[PDB]
This record gives sequence, structure tokens and C-alpha cells, in this order.
Amino acid sequence: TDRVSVGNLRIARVLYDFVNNEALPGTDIDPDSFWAGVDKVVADLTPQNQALLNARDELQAQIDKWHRRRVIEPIDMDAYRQFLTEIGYLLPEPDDFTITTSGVDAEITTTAGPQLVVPVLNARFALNAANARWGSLYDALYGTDVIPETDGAEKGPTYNKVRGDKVIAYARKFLDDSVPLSSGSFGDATGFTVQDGQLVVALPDKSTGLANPGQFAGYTGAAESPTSVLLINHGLHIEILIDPESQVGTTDRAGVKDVILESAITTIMDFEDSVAAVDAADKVLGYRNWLGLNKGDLAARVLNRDRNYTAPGGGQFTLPGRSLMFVRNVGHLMTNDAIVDTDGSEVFEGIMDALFTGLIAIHGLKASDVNGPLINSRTGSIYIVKPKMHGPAEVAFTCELFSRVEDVLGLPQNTMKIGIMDEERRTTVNLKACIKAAADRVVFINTGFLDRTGDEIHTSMEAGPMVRKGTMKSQPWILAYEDHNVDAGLAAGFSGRAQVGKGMWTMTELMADMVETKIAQPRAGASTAWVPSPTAATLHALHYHQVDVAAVQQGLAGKRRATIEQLLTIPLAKELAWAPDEIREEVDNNCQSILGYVVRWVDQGVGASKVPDIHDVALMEDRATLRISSQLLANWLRHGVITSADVRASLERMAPLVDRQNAAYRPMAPNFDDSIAFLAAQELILSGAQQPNGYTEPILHRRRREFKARAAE
Ligand SMILES: Cc1c(C(=O)/C=C(\O)C(=O)O)ccc2[nH]ccc12
Ligand SMILES: [Mg+2]
Repeated sequence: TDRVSVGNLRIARVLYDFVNNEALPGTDIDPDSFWAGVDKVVADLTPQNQALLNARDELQAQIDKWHRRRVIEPIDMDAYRQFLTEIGYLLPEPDDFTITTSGVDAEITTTAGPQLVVPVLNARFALNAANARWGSLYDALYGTDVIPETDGAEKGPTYNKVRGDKVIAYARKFLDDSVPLSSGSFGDATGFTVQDGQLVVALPDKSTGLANPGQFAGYTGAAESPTSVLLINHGLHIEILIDPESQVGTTDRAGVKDVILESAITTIMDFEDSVAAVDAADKVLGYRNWLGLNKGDLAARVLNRDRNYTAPGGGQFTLPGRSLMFVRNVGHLMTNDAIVDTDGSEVFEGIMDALFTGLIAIHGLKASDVNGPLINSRTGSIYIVKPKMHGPAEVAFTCELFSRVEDVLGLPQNTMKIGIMDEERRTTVNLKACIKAAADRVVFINTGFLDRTGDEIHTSMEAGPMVRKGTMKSQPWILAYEDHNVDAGLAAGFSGRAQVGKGMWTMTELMADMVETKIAQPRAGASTAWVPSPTAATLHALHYHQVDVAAVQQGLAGKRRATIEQLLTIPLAKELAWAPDEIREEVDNNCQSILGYVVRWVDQGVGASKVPDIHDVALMEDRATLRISSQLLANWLRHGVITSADVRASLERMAPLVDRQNAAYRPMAPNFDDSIAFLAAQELILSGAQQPNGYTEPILHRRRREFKARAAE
């Protein structure tokens, strides 16, 4: 009726045409054999994929039952650990080994810096993300609360000089700290020149060079009156733009216009938790954006070209003007009716994504005929982040999938590299084996701490009531999880070979707090960590200039700072831990968060957006935070902390508040049960305990499809 038959598969026409007319041409893959391959791969790997999913359920049932047959609330760690081993949850750790992944770009093996993650369905965000390799420090400081909006220094309709001066001073201090002068301060600079290949900085009473002249990387314009000077520190570039006749330069002692930081070294184009894609139409819109990015012709605004510099000696060179791109595929769980078989059964979306995003990525290995000749991966790798994997057999399966896809695409084996999200408990406690199962493909491990927290709650759902959502970030289990991740990577030889990454900062308006606190991540040895915007990427870059990540990692070598016991420490709430008002606040906090997110997901197909919590702090959250909130209330409901009336009342109380915050928006109040979005939120909480591993996708997908079908009437 609207589907194309290929072997046992019935492919939605919109997807079939997209692949044939847009994805395949230029790849030199015969369409016939591609589609035959899709059918073969799906048929061969579907059974294993299903067996893996059934194994999760069998494990979770056994754990649930272990908790229900015990009364002793002080959990016996010795017996729990033995139980997990018996049932195959906790596997033996393999002998020491080193990863052998090759053909990986410098941005991944060597450079430490921010990693930006954006929804691929939003073409403009995606474009801005790709262009976010360079970002204005002045704009990041002026536009955020990193420079406090104190009296006199508030941002108005026009340039506030008092504020600008604070921005300038902040950046002079950064420069002093990052690329020190031999004597004196950048704050007192009057000019820059290049003399015999050395950077010279004029002070009022003298001239001076850098304390480390090798931090001078280049310049533009005349050496004796440069338009910019390029510095490098800890592998990251810093560009001072010189323009006395500019609106800012005119007020600056050296005529400096801006300081540009190399910011988002790598970007993850997300098909998973930050997007809403429930059918072939949604997937195509995403695939098309991924295609445009890899061909370099995406336009919503266009992709930046490379940056040209003059070397200290006077020669010419270029730096990449774009972030190196990963794509995040969906995980092993969900099916999607973009393709169905002859029984009407939907095909696994993870299998589809590997095939399609892998196909499309081939274009990023060829020179863009357009805004190029930017090759995404010069070293010939395709970078796919695989989320939500549970344990080493699931990693093995992703390997096999990637291997079979490479064959269908005619790519060399191991072309398709894997960024492993460590964001499920069964991966956390078997991490070394997981890395080993991908020892030839792995290019990162990353602590997806939000999903990890969700999995923590669901796995131990039957053990007792959990601590509040805000308490979770500082629990012993999570701190051990974070340290264990770093330790496993380093011991597997990631240093110099693969990224060790940490998680997302979600408080987009609290940039001063981000600058003060997120430095903890590179201090702990992470070579990269996630940010949600180009602005946040520029500000997080500051941290990699303050912290020598390579040195931190080498200082950590051989350390064993987390035990299996610490990892298995369930975040159970203590006896009488909350007063009535604290319980109410937490319920209201979670309900508002769920409703605010779900209404845009279900009604407008938006997978990530800003939602003010119970303190008005605007959070840029995605499905993972929804997973936490819904599981936490499900856990409180399961154990009698709150009643179903408390939840209902809270949802009904927060709903008009969420309608206010969104004032093409259809209001949830007052006809709650006429709102598909309101009912979805309720369902996420009330059925949370019965969702597989607490995953929210089954409900969101069902409800979004219901909504779309209504709008079609
Ligand atoms: C991409 C993302 C995540 C995210 O997916 C993190 C992880 O996968 C995790 O912690 O599990 C969380 C919050 C966000 N806000 C804007 C983008 C965004
Ligand atoms: Mg996640």
C-alpha cells in the first residue's frame, strides 16, 4: 500500500526512495545488493537480538525475586555478589589487555576537549554543532552568567561597556594562566608582532615573549601588524583576534576584538535519546540531515570551511573548521515500523540504524563536492556511539552487526568504530570484558550517568525506596562507577588511543556553576565530557586549558580506586529520611519534569528542550532524565512512600504550570484524559515498574504514534 518488498521485508516507500535516490548514489554500492544485504542481515541477526533482550528480562526477574524473598534490609554484600555470579549477571574479568583499534583520527586518540551532543532531527542545531569547533569566548562570557549580572554589569538591549570590560579582563586572566608571558601580563599588552618566527608582545615599558615560545602556533595578516595570533595549549588552539577598529577592539588596550577557542573537538549527531522518531517519516528526516552533514551540503545557514593560518616561520597551513562527527544509533531494544516483515512484525531499529547511518557515513569519507573538501574522517573510520548496552555479549553482538554491515557496504572490516556508552549496570560491573569484546573497534567509553541512574533504580526496584533524584548524583555507587570507568579505560591502554568520556551538563542557564564544577571531569582523567550547546562547549574548553588531561591520566596509571562492592552499593533511602514537605517537593519536581518533557515529545515530536524545574532552573533534558524521574516515582509508589493520589494530584497541579510555560501548543488542562500527552506521562509513572529496564521508549513511541494518527483525522 506504501511499502516495497525486498525478500522478507516490507520497507516504507519514503525510506526506500530516500535510500535509493539520496543515500546510495556516489557510494558505488549496487542498490540491488544493498537491499538484499539489508534483508539478509535483518534475517540473520534478529534471533540473537531477541535472545539478548529476553536475557535481560530473565536476569531482572531473578533479581526482583532475590529481593522479595529476603527481609534483612542490611543487604549481605557477600551473598548478593555470589548470586549475581551464579545467574551470569556478573562475569569473570578477563586478563589484562590493550585495545588494538586503529585508523582513528587525532581528535579522538590525542586531543582532549569538549564533546557536543545534539539532536540530528534539528537541522539548524546540527549545523551549529558541526560549526562549533571554534567559538567566541567573548560571546560565551558576555551572554552567560559566568560574568555575574551584578549592578552596572547587566546585559541590556545594547552593549554594556562595564560588562564588556569584565569579559575582557576574564579573558586576559585565562590567557595569563594558559599561555604565560615571560614577564608581565596580557592584561597590559599594547600590541602583538611576529619577529623572526617568535611572538612578541609589547607591554607599556618593555616587550616580552611567551614563557614557552612553542605555544605560538601561527598568525594571520602582516607579521608586523597581525590580524590575529594563534596559540596552542594542551593541544587546543586559542586565537586572539586583533581589530582596533571593531566595536570591542576600540575599547581594548591592544585592540583585541575577541578570543576564539577551539571548543567542540567532536560532535555526536544523536538519533537516540535527544530525538523523537517513531516512524519512517521521522527517521528519513534524521537520515537526510545526517546525509547533508556527511556530504557537506546541509543548509537550513551552511557548514564552515577550514581555517587558514600563516606558520611562525611564514609558511601556510590549515586547521579543520568543523567538529569531527560521531553518530549515535539507537540501542538494542526498540523496533520501528519503518520496516516490517511479512507477518507485520516491526524490524529492530538498531539493526536498521547501523545499516542506514553506516551507508550515509560513507559520504563523509569522500570529499564534499560542495563546501568541502572536508572529509569527516581522514583516517577512514565511521564513528558510531552504541547506547544502552547491557554486558559483554551485547557488545559482541554490536561487533557482529557492524561486521555484517561492513560486508553489505563493501567497507573494510573494522571501518565502523564504536563509542561504548557505559550507562547500564550490567555493563558497569563487566566493563573490562565489554571493552575486550570490542577491543578492535572501540574509540570511546563514556559514563552516561543519567541512564545509568535509571538502570540503578530499576534493577533494584524491589529492594526498597531509593534516595531522591537530586541525591543520586553524589551516591557512593555513582562515584565508584565514574572512577571504575576511567580505571578500566586507562588499563586497557586508552591513553593515546581512545577517549575516556564523562557525562552531560544539563543546566544551560547556570554557566558560572558549570565553569566552577565541571572542571572535576578532566581532573578525574576524562579526555572528553558532554555539553549540550556550542556556548557550553566554548566554556568547557576553559577546563582543558587549566587541566593537563594527558598528565592526569598518566598519574592515574595502575590505580584501582573502585571495588565491585562499591559499584554494587544500592542507593536505598535510610529510615525516616524525609519529612512530608520534602516528599511533596520531590513528587512535584519529578511530575513537572516529566510533564514538561513529555508534552513536547508527544505533541510536537521534540526530544530535547528546556524545562524549568521546581526552582525555575531551566534544564536541557532528554529521555534519560525522563527515565530517572519516572522510575523514581515508580519506586516510591512501589514501596508506599507516596500514594497514587499524590501522583495524580501532582500531575494535575503541574499541568497548567506546564501549559503556562509553553504559552502550536495544545493545553493539557483542564481536560486531562483528553490529552494523549498527559496520559503518556501518567502511564510512564504507573507502568514504570513494568517497563523493560525502565525504558521509556515503548510508551513514548506508542503515544506519539497515537497523537499523529489523531492529527490525521
Ligand atoms: C544528549 C543529552 C543527554 C544524554 O543522552 C546523556 C546520556 O546518554 C546519559 O546520561 O545516559 C542528556 C541530557 C541532555 N540534554 C541535551 C542533550 C542531552
Ligand atoms: Mg544515555
